[PDB]
Amino acid sequence: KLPYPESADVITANMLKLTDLTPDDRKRFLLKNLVTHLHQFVRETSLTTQEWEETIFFLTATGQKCTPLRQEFILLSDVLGVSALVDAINNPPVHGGTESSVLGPFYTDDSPDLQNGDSIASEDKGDYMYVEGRVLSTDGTPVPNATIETWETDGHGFYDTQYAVRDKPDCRGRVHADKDGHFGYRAVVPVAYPIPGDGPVGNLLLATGRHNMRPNHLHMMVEAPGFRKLTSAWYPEGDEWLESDAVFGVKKSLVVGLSEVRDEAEARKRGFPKGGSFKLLHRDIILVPE
Amino acid sequence: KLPYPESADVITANMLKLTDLTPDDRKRFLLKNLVTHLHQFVRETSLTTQEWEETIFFLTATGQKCTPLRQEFILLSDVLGVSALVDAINNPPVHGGTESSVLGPFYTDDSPDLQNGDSIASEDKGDYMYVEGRVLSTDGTPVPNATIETWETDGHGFYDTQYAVRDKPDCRGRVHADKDGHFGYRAVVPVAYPIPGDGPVGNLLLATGRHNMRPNHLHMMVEAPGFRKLTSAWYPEGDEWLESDAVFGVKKSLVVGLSEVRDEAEARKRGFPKGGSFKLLHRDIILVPE
Ligand SMILES: CCCCCCCCCCCCCCCCCCCC(=O)O[C@H](COC(=O)CCCCCCCCCCCCCC)COP(=O)(O)OCCN
Ligand SMILES: CCCCCCCCCCCCCCCCCCCC(=O)O[C@H](COC(=O)CCCCCCCCCCCCCC)COP(=O)(O)OCCN
Ligand SMILES: [Fe+3]
Ligand SMILES: [Fe+3]
Repeated sequence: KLPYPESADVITANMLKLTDLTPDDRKRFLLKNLVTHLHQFVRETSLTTQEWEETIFFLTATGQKCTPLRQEFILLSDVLGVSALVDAINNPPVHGGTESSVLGPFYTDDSPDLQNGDSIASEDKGDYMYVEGRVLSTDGTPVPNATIETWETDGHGFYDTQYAVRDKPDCRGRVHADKDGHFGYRAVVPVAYPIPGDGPVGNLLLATGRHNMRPNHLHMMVEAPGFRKLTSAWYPEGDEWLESDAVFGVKKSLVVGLSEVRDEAEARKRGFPKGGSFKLLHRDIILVPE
Repeated sequence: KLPYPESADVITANMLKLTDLTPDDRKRFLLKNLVTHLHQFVRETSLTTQEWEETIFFLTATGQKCTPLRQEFILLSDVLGVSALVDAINNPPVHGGTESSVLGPFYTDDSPDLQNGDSIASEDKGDYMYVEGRVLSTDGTPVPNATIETWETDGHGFYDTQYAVRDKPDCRGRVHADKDGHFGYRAVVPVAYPIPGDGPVGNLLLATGRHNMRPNHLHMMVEAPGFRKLTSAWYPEGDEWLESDAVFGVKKSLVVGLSEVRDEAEARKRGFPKGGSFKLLHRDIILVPE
């Protein structure tokens, strides 16, 4: 069969020939493209032995930084624009549906199940925010059996997993919308968010002259039987980082207003225990039938 | 700063513009080439959300499989031909030295320091082999203060790094050559080597219809003051896998003969405890001046 891999040209030709053995058509195509690009990158850059070693070390450290609650490989994808590119290709603003946005590294399915009026945030975790809307079809009809996975930074600038003690989740939950599609829950106003700088991605951003900021945002991931899954986020207006999100997640249609309500009776009705005032985020979620 | 990342074209243009912030000129060039290739790969393949997820999972698992005894990221580089391509670019044969070959995943930082006539292998680790030669410059000058880091599979087809109990290293050592460049040590005859399939790389080889075999080989990593470090391997002739090395390491100039020697006096002189026959591998190492 194949000649000894004596030269760069032969190494590439041999590896490309071996792609033929991949049985699955799609995986074969992906592998052909991967080899082509990997080999071109190495040849075009004349990657040094030391640069290769450093790359091995970085990728290893990236994987080793990952836990069930912090995905450093997602974060790497995010800061290099891969995550946003995949999102744009896969979820084109195609029907009248709420637009898609990046997941990011801090999603977990270890979040509490909640009914409407419950809170995703413990007390003393930031300025009160109430989030509400209806889950609707593009035809305007209510969507039953919808669940909203939602998560955010606390008002102090940290996701729950970035603290040393996590005895329970915080500033996240799985909210079950009602039969008429209505959802409503307590939360806190999210703050401009500095991406964690204590792993390989932080080092990459420093070495490449990048800031590490995301604008304020609230993740919204919605599923319902009969509808396409939406992964998205709302971005409160007026944040100085909206036009320079480090992970390219902001879209104009996902920028939202917050309205302040200073009515102690209303705050208590909504379940806020320390009363006073809250900011209101009212926005429907529009899903596309499957 | 930049327009909202609303489309795939804008995402890529924004990321490429941000590469300009990288201060180091070489790192800037590498990042720009990396972004270009990553983005092109995603667009050319229309990579799906699920395929992205699966890739994140694979890369994470690969990093988490890595230890001081097993470099799964090196193995991944190896099976995709990247390692061999880097080897060829960085040690072009025109310089006149011994050719490079793949490091592989089983180099360790704990090999014993040894002197000429010592063994890298405990008893009952395979058939006896003696390795010898002289370290020379391309210009002919003998090289003082050279060390030969050498490692190989045991005669059952496993590196010490694969053992559940590894109280000491085995079938590896750092042999200090003499002032005149001469080295000599006892070893075992290397056997055809099956790459362990219990990590991500094994799954990748299965999914892509590949075998997991390397021909018999003895790693040789030679360092000396005033010379370029050589990372190479000798490949005994006659092995059925030489023509289909899974990691593209074999080069005709690195294929060696082994002499069968039945000479009891010589066997004892060379330090073989049981005497009897041994295979002799005699090959000089030619290093390139800095
Ligand atoms: C098939 C499509 C593409 C194929 C062709 C391209 C692939 C080649 C693979 C990468 C090869 C070299 C990468 C170029 C490095 C440029 C980085 C310049 C800045 C710099 O040196 O930063 C340091 C090293 O970072 C680094 O070494 C960062 C490495 C980044 C690799 C990212 C690979 C893509 C993965 C992203 C996720 C995508 C998954 C879904 C596709 C930061 O570190 P330090 O030196 O300060 O500290 C020590 C480690 N902690
Ligand atoms: C440095 C760049 C880092 C990111 C890569 C840039 C481009 C992104 C590529 C994404 C798409 C992958 C393209 C090929 C398709 C996969 C191969 C087909 C076979 C297949 O699906 O294999 C499964 C998944 O493998 C896989 O998912 C294999 C992914 C391999 C990508 C590695 C690229 C880096 C090469 C290493 C070089 C080191 C740095 C030096 C420059 C085997 O797995 P399974 O399905 O059994 O279960 C795995 C969980 N364990
Ligand atoms: Fe977030
Ligand atoms: Fe080996």
